[PDB]
Amino acid sequence: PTGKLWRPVGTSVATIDSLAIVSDRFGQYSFVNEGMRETFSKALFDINMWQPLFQATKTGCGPIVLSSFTTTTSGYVGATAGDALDNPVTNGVFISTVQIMNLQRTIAARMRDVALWQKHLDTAMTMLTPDISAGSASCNWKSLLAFAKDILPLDNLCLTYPNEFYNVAIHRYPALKPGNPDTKLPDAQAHPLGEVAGAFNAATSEVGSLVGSSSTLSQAISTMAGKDLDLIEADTPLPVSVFTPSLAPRSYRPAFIKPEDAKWIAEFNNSSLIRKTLTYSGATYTVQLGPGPTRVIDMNAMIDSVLTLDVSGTILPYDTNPDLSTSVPAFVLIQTSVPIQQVTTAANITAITVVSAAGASAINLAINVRGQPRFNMLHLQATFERETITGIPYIYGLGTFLIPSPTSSSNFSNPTLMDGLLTVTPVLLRETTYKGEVVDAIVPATVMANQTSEEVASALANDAIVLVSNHLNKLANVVGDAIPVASRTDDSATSAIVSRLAVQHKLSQVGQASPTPPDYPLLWRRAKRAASMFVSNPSLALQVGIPVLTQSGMLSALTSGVGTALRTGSLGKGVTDASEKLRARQSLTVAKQAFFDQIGSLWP
Amino acid sequence: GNVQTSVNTYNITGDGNSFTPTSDMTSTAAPAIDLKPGVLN
Ligand SMILES: *C(=O)CCCCCCCCCCCCC
Repeated sequence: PTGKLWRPVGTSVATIDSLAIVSDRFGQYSFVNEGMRETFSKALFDINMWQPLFQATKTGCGPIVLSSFTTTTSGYVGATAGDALDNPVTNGVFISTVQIMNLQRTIAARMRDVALWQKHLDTAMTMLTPDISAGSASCNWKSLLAFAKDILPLDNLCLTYPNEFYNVAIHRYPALKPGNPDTKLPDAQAHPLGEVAGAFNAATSEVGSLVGSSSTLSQAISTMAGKDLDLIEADTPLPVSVFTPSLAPRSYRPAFIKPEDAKWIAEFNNSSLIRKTLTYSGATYTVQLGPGPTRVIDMNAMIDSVLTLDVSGTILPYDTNPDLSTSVPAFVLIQTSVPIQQVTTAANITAITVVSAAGASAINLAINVRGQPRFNMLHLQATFERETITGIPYIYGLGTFLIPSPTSSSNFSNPTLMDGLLTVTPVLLRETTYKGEVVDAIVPATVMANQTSEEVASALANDAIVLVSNHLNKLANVVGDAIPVASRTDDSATSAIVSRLAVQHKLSQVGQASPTPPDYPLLWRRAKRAASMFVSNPSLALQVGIPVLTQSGMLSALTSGVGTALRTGSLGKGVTDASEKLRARQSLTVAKQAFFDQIGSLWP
Repeated sequence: GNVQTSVNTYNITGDGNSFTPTSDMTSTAAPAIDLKPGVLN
């Protein structure tokens, strides 16, 4: 049973309506199921432990028995009259609301009390590493004590109550074994209150540490089910939400990104220059679109973000072409009639809006750093919005210069300030971008081995690629973490892949002389580096031309392997290299024993 | 370390005590008590 206890308000006959939460002057009795007593007992148990320090310091008020907050009522206990009717409990143990209040504020008040002392006990305890993980190692008690008698700073609490803290301590450190009163010798065994827990944390030499290897697994299992690593290369529309894209604002360096390497950025590849004009704040400036191609951020295929083009440390040659100086650098949109990459001359450019200029010309924004005047780090920045560009077939964001007077000097300059580190930040997660279009769902499998070397590094913050990369990255840490894809152990991961290579290379051999019986020693090893190359750089699985990894099978395969692989690790997964791991722990205890030996001499 | 006597069953400077870690019993109280909503009830 569970929930609050109910009782037949109509008396005797208890039906699915003659019940009612048995409330009263104390609040409502909620049932205390077996396991929920484990907690409140485990919590109180950790407080009772500090008994010797509560009396010493006259705080506290006696040991806290959980049997002081409960009661022994009886009735039907459920979550609702209907279902509570199927849990007739007699003399169960319930805790009334007003009690659920004290057991709370008591464990809270006492928790402070101890939390404090417990902190002093520690700066003194750990102040001599009472924990080794291979074999033993003593340190003659006299010295030890006479030593901490020093180190411990005058405001601890282990100097005001030595054997009032010691008695608390003995129950937390199975290192300190108190000398028995009637034989005046230790005990071999150490009996700290955490008897079992402390036994099951020792780094057992057979397998690393059960508490470790156990969690590193349940931890990975969490992720595997959580983010949705499963279904990682699913071939079908998936809401961007399914990718929980967060804290995702990637930055670049356009005016370098080739147009074909990333759809969201077209260029004005035209013969001559395209000097246009525009009255901005009265003054008339001339946008240039200089000698080179001047790659500009396209506006369509640009998920309403927060574009913030930073222009700093980048050269600013106002020294040579004086034409450049005087011009306030500024991010400006450019609506063109004919599609760009077909826009020849000025009459082609519909209009030009200065979405964000920089007050003060190019001769105050400068700063000489050895001849080559740089740009005082400043951030121009628009706030592009999907629909503010409705209809408008062609429009481009360009972080240019806005020259107040074009001249012969700036005839080979080309004032694109795009060489600066631009940082787009998708401000509306629901919508992603792929191959130049804005969508609401991705098709994972499509984005695999479909980008090129740099059609990946040139991805646009929160676009399929960047999403089908953030995803693999989780799955990449589950294998990297739990599975042993980094040793000659032909693990579950590199194993799922090997079975694909076989089934694959086996049918490609079917029909024709079949002169080559499948290899296997070579297949195991080829798939080992395939699974390994993945854990290594999760990204690669997106680039066209990557051995194994990019065939449709793998990944879809890998994950579902790694999947079941985590759901069976056992507990002693740590047996892997638990030999050198062990031998390394003995190595430490031998060096730490060496320490105790000095504590033992210096302070005799 | 001044002698106490009864407050607690053990004297610190008491006869034949012994600091001596054993890789076998890693000292530990109770920190990870579960209280999260679903798990506490
Ligand atoms: C008398 O108090 C002399 C000092 C000896 C003990 C003071 C505290 C240092 C040793 C701690 C023992 C309890 C757990 C560390």
